Amino acid sequence: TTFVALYDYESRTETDLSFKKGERLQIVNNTEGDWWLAHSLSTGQTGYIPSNYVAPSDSIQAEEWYFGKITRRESERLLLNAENPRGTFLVRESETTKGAYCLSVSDFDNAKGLNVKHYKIRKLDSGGFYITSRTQFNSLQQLVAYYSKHADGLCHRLTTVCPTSKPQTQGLAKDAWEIPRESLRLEVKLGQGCFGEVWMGTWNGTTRVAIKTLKPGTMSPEAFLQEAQVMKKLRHEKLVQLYAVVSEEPIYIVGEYMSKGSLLDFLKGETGKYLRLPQLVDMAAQIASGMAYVERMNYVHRDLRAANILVGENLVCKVADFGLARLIEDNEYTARQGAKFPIKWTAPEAALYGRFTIKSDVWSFGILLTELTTKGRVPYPGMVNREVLDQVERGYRMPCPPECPESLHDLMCQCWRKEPEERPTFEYLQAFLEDYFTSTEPQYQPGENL
Ligand SMILES: O=P(O)(O)OP(=O)(O)OC[C@H]1O[C@@H](n2cnc3c(NCc4ccccc4)ncnc32)[C@H](O)[C@@H]1O
Repeated sequence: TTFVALYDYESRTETDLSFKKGERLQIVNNTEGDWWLAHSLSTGQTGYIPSNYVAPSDSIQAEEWYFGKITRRESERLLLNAENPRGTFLVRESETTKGAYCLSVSDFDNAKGLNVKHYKIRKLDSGGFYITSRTQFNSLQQLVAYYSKHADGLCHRLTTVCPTSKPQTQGLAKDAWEIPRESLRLEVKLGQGCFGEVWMGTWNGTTRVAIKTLKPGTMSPEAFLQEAQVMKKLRHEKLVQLYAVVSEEPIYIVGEYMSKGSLLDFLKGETGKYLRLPQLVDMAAQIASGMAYVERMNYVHRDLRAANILVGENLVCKVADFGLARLIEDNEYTARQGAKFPIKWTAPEAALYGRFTIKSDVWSFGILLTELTTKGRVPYPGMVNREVLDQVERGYRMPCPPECPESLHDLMCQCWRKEPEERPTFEYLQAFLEDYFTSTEPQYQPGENL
């Protein structure tokens, strides 16, 4: 019945409970969602703890080299990290077959370079596990530990577990949502948006958080609080998580600190100098993927653009500032006008009829796509805002960009089809981008290579 600490965890409040990886915890009250009241067996202290920080004793989730339900694409992301010596591996669930697992390993080919081989693990009726018929085990752990000593036909011996970062605790603490202003100390100014400022800071003198400040009058607090309610329900691997908020003006928005900055910025300068088509595409698919969930959630971003796409380690992309624009009270902006409204990204029907839907966002993504293929080049190069709606209204569209493959320009076009619902879905854009270069995310090794 005991739980085991997958990671360490510092005490943030007067009411939570610190611990070390490996530390056993009695889950003495599971009657919550993201924070469990627990009691430490070693120390014996009692307090709240972040659920995604533990797993059951003897469970598979207890295993540090088990990644759960991650996509092959994602793990490959992780594994391919340069610092990872050959043989860095992980064990996740196969998506192709329900129940089966997959052992992914980094390898190096003198003639192919670094890469990751995948080996499906089949579990027999018996209950056995095995990659190859001539060697099965009773637990993934016996399998793993085995290949940890002997390669045995695998592309290489499983040297090192795949290193990952402490994950995000949903929220700063239990019930924590509308936190006192004084609990945030703004440290570093990170950017100056049109309606506010964004700072790297600390909540309760322990946590690394990102805070957004909004100039007063910007938006109705009550409305904000209401919208925040909705936002707060959107959890996605490719969406910048929301943590807590300061409702009274100057309203504050406290979320995940993304080191690598805005994808726009990053796209230009040296950061995006050795950026190749294959990497750009990936960023796009990550974005699609995020937008895909907004779509399934039946939500609307209303301000999608490179500038609202943040970067993370391993070239990870997360969508930000979703919603907020719909709360902007600035007159001109409400009328989709003025020097502060991102018109060049706005779908016509949205500029003209304020009809903001997912389909308008698909338009936006289209533009964003060109940003990707042109190192953050402001779109509609030869047009000042004022004449853009006009032009696009009449059917004008940015031609295929320099060095952008036509297929991507055609994607773009599909995103700009005058008819909102002729424009493709994110679920689609996600699939399309996810397999450009003859790689449908399939192909696992056979068995004994030797
Ligand atoms: O809308 P624009 O003007 O592009 O500018 P902002 O609304 O400030 O957002 C993007 C700019 O601010 C910085 N920035 C924004 N967010 C972050 C961030 N974490 C996400 C987050 C922060 C605050 C509240 C919830 C989530 N980590 C690091 N830098 C960030 C960027 O460098 C960019 O210049």
